[PDB]
Amino acid sequence: KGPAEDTYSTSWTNVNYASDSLESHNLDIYLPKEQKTAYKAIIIIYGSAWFANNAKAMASASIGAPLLKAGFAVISINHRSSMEAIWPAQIQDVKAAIRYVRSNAAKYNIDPSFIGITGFSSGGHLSAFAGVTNGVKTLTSGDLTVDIEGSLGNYLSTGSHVDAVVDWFGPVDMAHMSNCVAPNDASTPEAVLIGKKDPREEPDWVKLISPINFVDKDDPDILIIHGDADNVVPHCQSVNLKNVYDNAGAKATFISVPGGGHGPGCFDTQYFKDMTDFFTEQSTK
Ligand SMILES: *S(=O)(=O)c1ccc(CCN)cc1
Repeated sequence: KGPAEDTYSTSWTNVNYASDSLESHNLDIYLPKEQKTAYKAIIIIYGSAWFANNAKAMASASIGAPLLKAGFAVISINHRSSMEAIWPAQIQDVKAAIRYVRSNAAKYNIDPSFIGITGFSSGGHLSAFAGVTNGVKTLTSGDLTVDIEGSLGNYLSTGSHVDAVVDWFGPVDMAHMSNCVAPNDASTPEAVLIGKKDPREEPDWVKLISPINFVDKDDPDILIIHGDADNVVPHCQSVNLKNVYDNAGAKATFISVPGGGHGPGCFDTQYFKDMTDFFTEQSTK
């Protein structure tokens, strides 16, 4: 459970970041084995089609070790299930976790001058969504307004911005999920996220769950990694995100994994190195 014991010198597990009693608002913190005065931080988020509220250990086991070996503190967070709270609960959870880490950095030997964020599938969606809403309190489409920043926890005065994003095959363009050209029907995970409505009938909801719509020239840099044989979230999603970053004047690096699946082929030394090199380069810029 979690990252290999020899990858970290210090661990805090099941730290609640929302000042409540919900496991969906817990996180785990790991500091690298290589001891140092303070550590730049990476927040990681599991994928689960937004359904899981307790899988932070899976994320740590999946991509925690390379980050620790690269010298970063790793914070793996839970978020609430789409089945217990609809959008924007999940991004409000992420924002609250970010505020908790930034505010409490000193207590955990964390250097708050760099906080990156990364996740796979729905965790990549949440990571990208944080990276397109630095400094953004609310978003509106038509008559619908969602509170992105939220009011969860006891660190509301702390900033919730992230400095860099790594998006592992995240669903980010739900207007173009079905056959890469249309919204999915009410049977699908994004339908649950928006309250079990039919995405094909809810253009405002679909816009407000899709971070591709809010990319701006001033966004933090992003690294996008997607397998060209992903049979769960289509490659077109990351192609589209890169095109939007390119056309918005923002900075995106897109790495396509040949033969890569929804994880398989992607979680290997080469692309872990791409992620840790990216975060390391960003940590200095
Ligand atoms: S990812 O594994 O978290 C993921 C998988 C499947 C979906 C459904 C999109 N129609 C979303 C995210």
